Amino acid sequence: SDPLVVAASIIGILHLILWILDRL
Amino acid sequence: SDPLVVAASIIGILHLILWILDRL
Amino acid sequence: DPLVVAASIIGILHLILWILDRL
Amino acid sequence: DPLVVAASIIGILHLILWILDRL
Ligand SMILES: C[C@@H](N)[C@]12C[C@H]3C[C@H](C[C@H](C3)C1)C2
Ligand SMILES: [Cl-]
Repeated sequence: SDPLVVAASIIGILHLILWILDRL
Repeated sequence: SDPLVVAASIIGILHLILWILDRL
Repeated sequence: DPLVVAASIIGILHLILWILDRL
Repeated sequence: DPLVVAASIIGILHLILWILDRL
């Protein structure tokens, strides 16, 4: 319910996805 | 209200900004 | 909240992968 | 939530390491 925590959550998922794609 | 969780949220957003700027 | 919990697990995985990537 | 707290600690470490790796 903290918009900062929910947003950082979504963004942290986004970040790891981008890292894996660049690693593959 | 947990400063640890709030700070890591802020930091995780900054980290993705830095990652994308290195990518761009 | 399962999104926060999911991001938590994912962030832990990310640092492990990044560390191994530089190891 | 100890999981979210653990992942908060790790996320802060992660960026510390990432910046030092670039310096
Ligand atoms: C970005 C990631 N380290 C997160 C971001 C937010 C704060 C912390 C838990 C969860 C949501 C994941 C740490
Ligand atoms: Cl990287």
